[PDB]
Amino acid sequence: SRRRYLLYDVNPPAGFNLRRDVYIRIASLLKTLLKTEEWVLVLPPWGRLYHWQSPDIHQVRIPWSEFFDLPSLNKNIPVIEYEQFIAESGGPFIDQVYVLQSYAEGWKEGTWEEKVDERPCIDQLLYSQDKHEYYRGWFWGYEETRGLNVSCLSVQGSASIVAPLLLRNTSARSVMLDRAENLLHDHYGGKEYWDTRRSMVFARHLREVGDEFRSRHLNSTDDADRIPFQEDWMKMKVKLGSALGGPYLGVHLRRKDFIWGHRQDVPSLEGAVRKIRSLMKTHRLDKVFVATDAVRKEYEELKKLLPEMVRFEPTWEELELYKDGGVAIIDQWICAHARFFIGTSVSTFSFRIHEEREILGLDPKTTYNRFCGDQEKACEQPTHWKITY
Ligand SMILES: C[C@@H]1O[C@H](OP(=O)(O)OP(=O)(O)OC[C@H]2O[C@@H](n3cnc4c(=O)[nH]c(N)nc43)[C@H](O)[C@@H]2O)[C@@H](O)[C@H](O)[C@@H]1O
Ligand SMILES: *[C@@H]1O[C@H](CO)[C@@H](O)[C@H](O)[C@H]1NC(C)=O
Ligand SMILES: [Cl-]
Repeated sequence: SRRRYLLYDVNPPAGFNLRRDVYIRIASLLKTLLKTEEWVLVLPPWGRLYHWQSPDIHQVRIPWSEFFDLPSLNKNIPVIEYEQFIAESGGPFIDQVYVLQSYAEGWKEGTWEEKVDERPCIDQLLYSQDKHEYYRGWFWGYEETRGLNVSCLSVQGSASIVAPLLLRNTSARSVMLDRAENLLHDHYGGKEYWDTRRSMVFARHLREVGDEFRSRHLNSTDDADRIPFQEDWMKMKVKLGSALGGPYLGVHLRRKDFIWGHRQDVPSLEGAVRKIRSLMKTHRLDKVFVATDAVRKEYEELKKLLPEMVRFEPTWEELELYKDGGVAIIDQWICAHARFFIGTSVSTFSFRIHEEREILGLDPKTTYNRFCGDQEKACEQPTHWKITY
């Protein structure tokens, strides 16, 4: 009716945890759009073109309902699930699809300017026309989706750089931004940002599972970890470093990249196990929870070196249920609540955890921490980004 719809997709290789960063980026834009007209973000169904990236078992068209808490998300910006977008608008039709791309001419130095232009497609377009002239595409796996018009947009700055073009230069009821990761954060550590990031609260069902785990195998519960909780994410502001954590060390070992001949910033199993023990003994920690994507061969090895290790291993049913990002989220949630945490270099999984601990109020010194390559000389820890309420 009175309102315009915003949709987006990201490059196919993008991970679950990155797609989450991009959502914040789009939020940033929408907010800016809402200052002028009536808009609503349409949540892109989870599940991915390269379906062999995820084990799952071929899981697709998953609604955000399964991962986050929608009412929570909505307190930040007006947001709706895709299946409902089809409900509201007549069919699964999109008026305009813009594919985002860099600038053909690239840039010399000095040439940095925020800007966006209609441009010829740098890369071969993936949308094909049907016998009816509609544009068929991947469309988050929704096979019947048809788009009305497709163009490319060269683009440079933050996400909101796009807003005017959408407001003035187009009439479309619904607009989709493909290759959205091309867009940058408006102002990253910003207060606008943190609003969005805090808005994404895990699906209740998921946290309950992690809380189950913490209570059972970790001797950890919210009260004993000195972390008061509040359902309304807005009503929860926390003096920094008040939250204690569970009597356990949280660790996230990101290993499936390693088939790379060499990477300076990831540790050997022995080398990492040494850090673990050093940490356990230092902070007087009893148990250690591990979130890891490791191969069975490597996990068996870890379990040898670290019998005291605890891991969350989902049953088939459990995974078919919570999907990949569901288990992913559980794994994160648990790490977030550990008294002290160490993650893997430049792993956007670990990044999300940093963000969670920073929301719970855990002292930063126990948050931003990373395993070092056995021989890597300059080993720079992750940057502390403080919440702004
Ligand atoms: C190298 C590139 O890195 C890019 O992200 P990259 O920084 O790895 O960082 P992540 O986004 O963590 O990539 C690992 C992905 O696999 C799953 N994953 C990784 N670690 C864990 C874990 O400990 N537990 C669970 N449940 N799941 C895990 C999760 O879905 C996560 O998004 C990727 O998007 C590209 O596909 C590519 O792989
Ligand atoms: C959009 O409209 C404005 C104002 O009418 C015009 O000046 C500008 O050239 C248009 N921009 C694009 C990218 O078409
Ligand atoms: Cl995904």
